[PDB]
Amino acid sequence: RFLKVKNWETDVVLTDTLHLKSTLETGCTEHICMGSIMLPTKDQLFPLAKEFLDQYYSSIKRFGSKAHMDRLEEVNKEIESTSTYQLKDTELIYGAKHAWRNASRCVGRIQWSKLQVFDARDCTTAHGMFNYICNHVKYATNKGNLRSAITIFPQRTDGKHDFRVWNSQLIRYAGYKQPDGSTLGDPANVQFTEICIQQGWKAPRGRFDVLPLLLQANGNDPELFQIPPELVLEVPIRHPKFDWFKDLGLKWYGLPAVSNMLLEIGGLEFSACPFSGWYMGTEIGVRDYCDNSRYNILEEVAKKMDLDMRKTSSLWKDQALVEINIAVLYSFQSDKVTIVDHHSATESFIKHMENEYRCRGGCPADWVWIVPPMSGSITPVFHQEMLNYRLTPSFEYQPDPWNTHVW
Amino acid sequence: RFLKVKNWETDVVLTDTLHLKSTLETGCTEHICMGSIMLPVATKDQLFPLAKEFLDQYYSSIKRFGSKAHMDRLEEVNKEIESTSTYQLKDTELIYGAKHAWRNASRCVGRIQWSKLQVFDARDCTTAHGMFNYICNHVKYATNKGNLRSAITIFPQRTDGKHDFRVWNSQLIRYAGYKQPDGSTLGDPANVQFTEICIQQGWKAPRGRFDVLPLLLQANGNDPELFQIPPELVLEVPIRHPKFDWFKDLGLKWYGLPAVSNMLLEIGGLEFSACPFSGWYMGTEIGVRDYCDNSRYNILEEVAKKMDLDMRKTSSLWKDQALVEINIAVLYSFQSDKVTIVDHHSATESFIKHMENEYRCRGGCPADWVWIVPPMSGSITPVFHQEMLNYRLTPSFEYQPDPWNTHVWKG
Ligand code: HEM
Ligand code: HEM
Ligand SMILES: Cc1cc(N)nc(C[C@H]2CNC[C@H]2NCCNCCc2cccc(F)c2)c1
Ligand SMILES: Cc1cc(N)nc(C[C@H]2CNC[C@H]2NCCNCCc2cccc(F)c2)c1
Ligand SMILES: C[C@H](O)[C@H](O)[C@H]1CNc2nc(N)[nH]c(=O)c2N1
Ligand SMILES: C[C@H](O)[C@H](O)[C@H]1CNc2nc(N)[nH]c(=O)c2N1
Ligand SMILES: [Zn+2]
Repeated sequence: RFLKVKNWETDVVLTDTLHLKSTLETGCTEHICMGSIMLPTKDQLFPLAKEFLDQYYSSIKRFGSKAHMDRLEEVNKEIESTSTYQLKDTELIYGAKHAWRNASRCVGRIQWSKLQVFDARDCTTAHGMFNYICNHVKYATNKGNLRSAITIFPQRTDGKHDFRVWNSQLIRYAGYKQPDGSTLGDPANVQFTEICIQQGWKAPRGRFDVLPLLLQANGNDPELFQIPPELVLEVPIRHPKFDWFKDLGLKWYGLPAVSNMLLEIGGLEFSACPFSGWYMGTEIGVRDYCDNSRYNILEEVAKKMDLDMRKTSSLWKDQALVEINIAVLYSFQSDKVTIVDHHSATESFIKHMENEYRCRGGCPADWVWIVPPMSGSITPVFHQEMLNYRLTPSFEYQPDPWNTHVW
Repeated sequence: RFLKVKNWETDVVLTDTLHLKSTLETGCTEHICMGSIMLPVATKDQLFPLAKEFLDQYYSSIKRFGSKAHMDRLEEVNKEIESTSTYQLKDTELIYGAKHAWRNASRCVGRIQWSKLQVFDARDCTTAHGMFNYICNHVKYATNKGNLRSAITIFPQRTDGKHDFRVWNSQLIRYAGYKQPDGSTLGDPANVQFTEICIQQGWKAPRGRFDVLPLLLQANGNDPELFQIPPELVLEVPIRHPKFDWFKDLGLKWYGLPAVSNMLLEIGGLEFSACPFSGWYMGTEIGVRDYCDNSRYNILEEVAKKMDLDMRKTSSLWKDQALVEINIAVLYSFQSDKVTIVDHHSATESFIKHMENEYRCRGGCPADWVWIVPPMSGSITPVFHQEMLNYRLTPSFEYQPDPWNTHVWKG
């Protein structure tokens, strides 16, 4: 029932009671741990709705009140009638903030309550989506003073009238397969980039081409739109010490904005719910730039640094990795674009965990994702035991739309 | 039931069936994952089934399943259990068992080497002096003047739980730690408690930063006894840096032989409470964990100062910069002194090959991602990108309570 988590650096021990309220399954069993696997009706809806409303009314200290019982009856009647129901604005904002709060893979949750929620449930077309999204982009960017935001499009109905953003993130760089056999730009987006060209996009065919938005309203064919360049804040990447760094031709965008996930609140499913915060430096510097299957710039940078690249044991990869990540953080800070380093972000997360344990009885956290992809053990989260479990409201994965869509 | 694991860098997909053989529990449930939790007498009743399952495994491995030799062995063990409440492993079974415990060790990234283990049978040992002699021989053999060889020494099994053989040291070779009145620590802070016990037992401590601890050895449930490992047997490496001449002036050194001595080895239901085993180091164990953990030697600030890094803000990544330099130094020093060491790039690449092999020949490879991924530069190693499945197979190495917490003092 009660579970302890220990921090092996500080000896601080926390007691988790919040897991007892978990409703979805983890993928693990008593016999096998799947902790490192990336992807591990009318009748159905009323318990889900009831569970959520009870959470909500409890949160505002009105559990079992007249408003509470009356809301539960109103929702019951609407489900009995229409097969679905509608969230109040207050419930929608609560549900969104809590889906972020419950995101066990998110290191930046100390910020969970500050989310700006844009209600786009009145949207009907792809042009309308484009408009909402441009507005979200400009608001969240805030000329470099980034603010966290989510834009919420209409909920799933029969599932043949889905709102979807086909992009994985709102702002990403194109990837093209070449005659040469190699890849120009971002290789993760090769497939998406070719679907855009298939739909009519005139590709500039460069290394950092901001992809068009491809938007699907109400189950219809998706439509292409170019985001106004003045709305896409980009940072040229230079190094505080290495003059040649600027010459590598590197840049990245300021706004990380996940657009392919599903928001689940009280059994209602929001299949188009792009949300954005700001970067931790390592996402760009370690993952985007240095993954083998991404921009893979490690070979080139070590070359400019004149490191000994003959044997892995000179740690040439590791040395270059650090310089690159210094060059991401310096550039963003010099341009006054919000960014956090992995040391600061993980320190905040430990503080957040402590807050959540004392105020809420726990914090679901996925160690495999929380610990940064560089310098793991010099960050405090490495030494922190974490319990992973699934609470709702939640953000969930969903299949890529190009496999699902019926034209 | 067939489970798939994908490598997200290479798209290679593997299929696990071996998990079906797993008996024991992980600590996770359908509703909670405890994958990051560090630590999530036996009767005749329970013993024969454990023995049978082990001997079935063993006889399958040698292609003699269902043979007369197989059947006679099951009979002889069954008879021995009913007669004596326990049984004795044959030498061949003990070797197979110890190698498989290593093969099954899901937290170990060095398992490509599993079949080359040298097994020393010390089941005829009766005294702590006898333990000391066996351990010296293990250390000399494993050390091999810098050309390290994997080894394990196996002392007599648990009987009634009152006559346990134990090595009180967590590793055969480690450095003392001393808490000073001002609250600072001299030497290795991980070993403060153990060092205090040693001193209480009568060890005369030189009270320096790298004092090799004495062995504290318990035979047959008796009170443990102190022994000094002969210093000529303890290979040590002074740490210097290929480019930074001042690095040597930090006065750092480390020992060559990593030798875990506080784990329990389980084979066919038998429990070997003293089974010290050794391999050789991956650099990050020393350079990242031993030197840079805040609760260990904690040398980051001092190195960063000597490097004249900007230490006023974390986002200069001064900690990360110093970290890499320290780890270059550890690898360079070991290689220069011709002492076996593996870097985290090479060890992780070898682990992926081993894992692919194991899935194909064995139907799986239990692996604990949290432990396998190195503590620096995670995602530039191929293991970061490899999905893994963690489950518990026997034979196995298990943790056991520290002996000072459980021992009954005879005085
Ligand atoms: C404000 C600053 C934020 C920071 C620094 C931050 C940081 C991160 C990081 C480092 C990850 C790991 C993702 C990866 O490695 O690809 C992550 C994942 C995640 N974040 Fe946060 N985040 C922030 C804001 C948000 C917001 C506003 C939301 C939702 C409203 C959110 C929801 C999530 C979710 C659902 C994941 C898991 C995504 C997945 O499984 O791929 N984050 N975040
Ligand atoms: C041959 C070279 C070897 C290498 C490079 C190696 C590497 C490692 C590493 C890096 C770890 C994680 C240790 C930590 O972070 O504390 C580990 C753990 C482990 N290794 Fe290996 N190892 C080797 C040999 C062996 C041998 C010979 C055995 C026993 C026969 C063994 C059994 C284990 C076990 C049981 C663990 C888990 C320890 C724990 O949970 O505390 N290893 N090894
Ligand atoms: C909101 C927010 C803020 C922030 N700093 N960072 C983020 C993650 C974004 C940006 N940088 C990486 C990207 N990550 C989001 C997408 N992750 C998918 C990983 C994946 C792939 C395939 C199968 C799976 F099961 C899972 C979001
Ligand atoms: C045999 C071998 C080879 C090798 N390269 N490396 C090793 C690990 C040794 C050496 N370098 C670290 C040390 N690690 C072994 C002891 N670690 C126990 C951690 C622990 C703490 C508390 C609760 C737990 F459940 C677990 C062994
Ligand atoms: C196989 C493994 O689960 C996968 O590589 C994970 C590991 N940890 C991660 N951690 C974060 N933050 N982001 C990721 O994409 C991943 N990938
Ligand atoms: C809390 C967490 O599980 C703990 O710090 C683990 C993380 N991974 C590790 N990995 C290895 N190899 N060794 C360790 O001691 C640890 N510590
Ligand atoms: Zn698990």
